[PDB]
Amino acid sequence: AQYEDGKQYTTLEKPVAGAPQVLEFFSFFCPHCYQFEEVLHISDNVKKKLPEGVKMTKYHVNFMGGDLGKDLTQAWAVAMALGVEDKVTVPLFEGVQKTQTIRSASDIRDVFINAGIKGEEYDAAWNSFVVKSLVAQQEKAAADVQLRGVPAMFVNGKYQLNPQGMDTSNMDVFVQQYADTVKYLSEK
Repeated sequence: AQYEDGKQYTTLEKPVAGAPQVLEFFSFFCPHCYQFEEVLHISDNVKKKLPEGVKMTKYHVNFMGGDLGKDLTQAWAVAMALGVEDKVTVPLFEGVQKTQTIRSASDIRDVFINAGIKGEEYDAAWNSFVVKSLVAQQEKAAADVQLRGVPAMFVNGKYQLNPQGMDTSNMDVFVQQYADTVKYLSEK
């Protein structure tokens, strides 16, 4: 077939029931994740080819970057709670991987302040139980699928994208293959 298990995707031998339709995991410490956001814009190109009524979820993981890794997962929960993902994603990536200006929870916080989230609003969210459950959700979702590497995308809790098995001579062609694969898996 043109789309083969083991080639553009793999199948979870333990499917996850009730999983989000399209579920992406990343880390601000993850070098390919940086590429996926800044250069390839994977999330955006997938969403452009996804059907109607299919929701997109993106979660941070703890297993890279020790204590700061966990701070970032909590910060990502704040971003989701306040709906400011699109305002903080790039500066967080660049602060961790490019400029090396993110070394502490306070430095993460600076990114939100500079993006225009008010200090009181960030701190309140940071300490909120709404954010605590959002952190729990991120951890559970990763735990549900044995996650030990990022970037990772899962479709309907059944299929895991396998970018290794796609052409990468051309960045644009790679992205369309990835996106077209998500859409194929989505219509499975």
